[PDB]
Amino acid sequence: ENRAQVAARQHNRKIVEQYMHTRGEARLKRHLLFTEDGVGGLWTTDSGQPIAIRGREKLGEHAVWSLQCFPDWVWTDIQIFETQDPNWFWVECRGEGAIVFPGYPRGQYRNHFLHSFRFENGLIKEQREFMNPCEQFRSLGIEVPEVRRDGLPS
Amino acid sequence: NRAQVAARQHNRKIVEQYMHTRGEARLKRHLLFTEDGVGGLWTTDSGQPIAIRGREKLGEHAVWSLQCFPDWVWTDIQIFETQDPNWFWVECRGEGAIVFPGYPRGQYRNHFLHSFRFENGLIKEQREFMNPCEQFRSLGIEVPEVRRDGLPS
Ligand SMILES: CC(C)c1cccc(C(=O)c2c(-c3ccc(O)cc3)sc3cc(O)ccc23)c1
Repeated sequence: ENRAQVAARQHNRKIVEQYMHTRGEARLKRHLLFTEDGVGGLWTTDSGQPIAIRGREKLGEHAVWSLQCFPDWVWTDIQIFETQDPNWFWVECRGEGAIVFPGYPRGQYRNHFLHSFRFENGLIKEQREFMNPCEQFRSLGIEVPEVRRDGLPS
Repeated sequence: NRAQVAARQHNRKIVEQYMHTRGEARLKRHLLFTEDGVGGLWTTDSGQPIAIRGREKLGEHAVWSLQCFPDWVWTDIQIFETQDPNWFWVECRGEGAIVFPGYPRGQYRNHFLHSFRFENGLIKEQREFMNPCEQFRSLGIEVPEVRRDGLPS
């Protein structure tokens, strides 16, 4: 039981590393790090509902859009956290690059990310991205809501 | 290695204590921190953390916290140990009334990630990450809609 958990964690960590270092045209094949039914996407959206991309096929299709709209994206300051679950990892990192959304001026997008990676039989079953949507608003020139702080201790 | 398994199990108990601190006990949650410990919210409208530095300042802030989030509870608490015996992550939900100065009383629910870093068996740094748009909604603040034209479905 202990030897099986150690084996899984060691392999899964390599996948997380590979995912976090996937850039450029290699992003078009990042979906191959997922199970056939694997899920990825963005869990912190302005609507409050995740943008959940379900299945390898849809993940591969999403990658075309991702490379179009974030053409030079890099993850930086990557800190990988193993957990007591050999099939569950967290990653804290930064991300930055151009944001190219039709209808908006080209922007420079920087954000602070937490990634959740859950594994099944050596591949990613569920990837979830958590960031601050306000920094994406900023990158697109969208006015950011403000919480008035006058009444708050400072 | 012995210090490590022991530090981790000790710190896990602190994380459990923190996440289950409710009601008037929130007035003493700051005692779980180092004297110079930091706690705060890392996901805000400014893009910068709003942090409270110092155990005693954290205790003073608890008064405001109990006023503005009077019935707050963390639920669906998932505690993650890591390879660093002094670093924990928690995934959870949180909800309760929100009574924010200058805004109508509301109900606030969010999804949270907490980071806990330990020093000498007390919390040196607590950081919470959530989606600020859900807090905006709870306060009646309009949230803009990002158009992702062509996003595959
Ligand atoms: C002070 C930090 C640690 C904190 C703790 C709990 C809730 C909040 C919070 O809810 C927000 C603000 C705030 C600032 C100073 C205070 O003394 C009390 C609260 S300002 C703000 C702006 C946002 O966009 C989202 C949340 C908050 C902060």
